[PDB]
Amino acid sequence: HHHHSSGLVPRGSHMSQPSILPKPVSYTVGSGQFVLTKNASIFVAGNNVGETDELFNIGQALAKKLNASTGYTISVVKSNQPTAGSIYLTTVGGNAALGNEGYDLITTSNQVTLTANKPEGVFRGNQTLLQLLPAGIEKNTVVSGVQWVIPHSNISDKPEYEYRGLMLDVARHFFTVDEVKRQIDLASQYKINKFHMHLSDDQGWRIEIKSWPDLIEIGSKGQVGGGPGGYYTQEQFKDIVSYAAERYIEVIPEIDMPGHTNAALASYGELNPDGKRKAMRTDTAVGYSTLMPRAEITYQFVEDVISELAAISPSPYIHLGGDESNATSAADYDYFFGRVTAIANSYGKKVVGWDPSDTSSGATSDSVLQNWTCSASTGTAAKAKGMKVIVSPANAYLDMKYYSDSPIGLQWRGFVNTNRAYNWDPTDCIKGANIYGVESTLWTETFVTQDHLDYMLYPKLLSNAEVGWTARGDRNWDDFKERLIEHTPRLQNKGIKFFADPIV
Ligand SMILES: CC(=O)N[C@H]1CN[C@H](CO)[C@@H](O)[C@@H]1O
Repeated sequence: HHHHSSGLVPRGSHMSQPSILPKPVSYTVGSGQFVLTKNASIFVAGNNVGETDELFNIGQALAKKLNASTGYTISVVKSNQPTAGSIYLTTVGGNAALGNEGYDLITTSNQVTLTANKPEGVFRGNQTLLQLLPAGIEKNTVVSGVQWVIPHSNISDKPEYEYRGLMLDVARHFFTVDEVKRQIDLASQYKINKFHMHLSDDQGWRIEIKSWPDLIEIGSKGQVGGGPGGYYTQEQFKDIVSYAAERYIEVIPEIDMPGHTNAALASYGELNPDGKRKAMRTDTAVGYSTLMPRAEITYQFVEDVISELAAISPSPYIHLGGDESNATSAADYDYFFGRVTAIANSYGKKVVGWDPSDTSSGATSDSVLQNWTCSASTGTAAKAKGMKVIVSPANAYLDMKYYSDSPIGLQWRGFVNTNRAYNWDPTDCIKGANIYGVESTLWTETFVTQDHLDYMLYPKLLSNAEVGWTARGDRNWDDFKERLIEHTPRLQNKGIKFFADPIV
């Protein structure tokens, strides 16, 4: 048999017809079609009144999206007696084998029925439902001249990995609450279920800490390239968490330590050996900053930050970073990371950290390794300790240029086009581990505007999203590429300023 890899498309990027991404476990089409009309209602029914109330909220979220493009005023009804022309969302009789996020979605001429085990699975299934309707449905304004049809069809679905995440770096360049909510919303449509906020680095500190107010008054006032920076108040952070929760997305906040800490060091002189504030940094250098690993003030600082952040962050996890601590000795790093893990645990939070944080003698089997290095030896400690691993290989570093000539992006992991972002498996990155899942990382050294974020995340994130959701055996670039071409109008309709990748 003959095989080949993909080259660029001759003559440039290519960028009744559902466009489901990520690819579901099964999808069949039959004769006939459902028509969504102005008289449609969404019916919801759970196993008890509390569950029905949760489904009702999901129902309203769906109604809002459908109403924006159809111009209809679809409303939601708590009833298990859907009428012809209805969408029906239920958790009664879910197939347990599909787990918390899985669902069946069956469309007949008279009814759309989504059957899940949990409300979460109804929400994920609703992302597929939107992709079954014609392109145009994802517009934010009313679309005329499109019949709102869904083919008779049968879908069953569940994720391969539990953790399918996106990290946004808001330290290198700041992004507004609205901008962050938008990226969370867009990602949710592709079944991304985790959002990691990189809230602090050398160039800025982005979260209000009431006990150390100069973290904002001094530490938030810049970014890479000398823009004004910005920050989130605790109320704003809680708002982001709530917005994510409506999409069944867990928010994991990161305070990077002991490295990548210049903004803290520029805010409080007492965090430095000479007692003087560091000058703020607006360059892109890394590795030079460190907290004082053998001073008690360091641990008081970390405890105050963790106390305040834990109080406003419902996720059981806090990310404490641990990358590029090149101004911290191996011995001091081991000690520091163990000490801060104990603090986090005392506030009821489990610790996530970048490699090599798993090597800390203070780690527990409840700590999580975010494996970014993905070398043969990375996560040896994590594996021995039974720690879950989140993988972020080069293929998930979405801030890499698509190509040599990309106008934005970095290139220290090489180039990552839409094909490279697809053609990998988490088991490539680390062997013999408990792989919790995947996280796409969008560092922002070179991204200033929302358009920059869109360009780099779309279509790259779609590739990563499918790697997290769809089983390896059902992933195939030639298949995905053609599906992505079909999906393009939907990206346009969402107002995503995507890159028309010439490999698609
Ligand atoms: C975990 C991680 O990726 N840390 C840094 C790696 N080096 C990159 C280029 O300097 C930085 O963007 C990341 O912050």
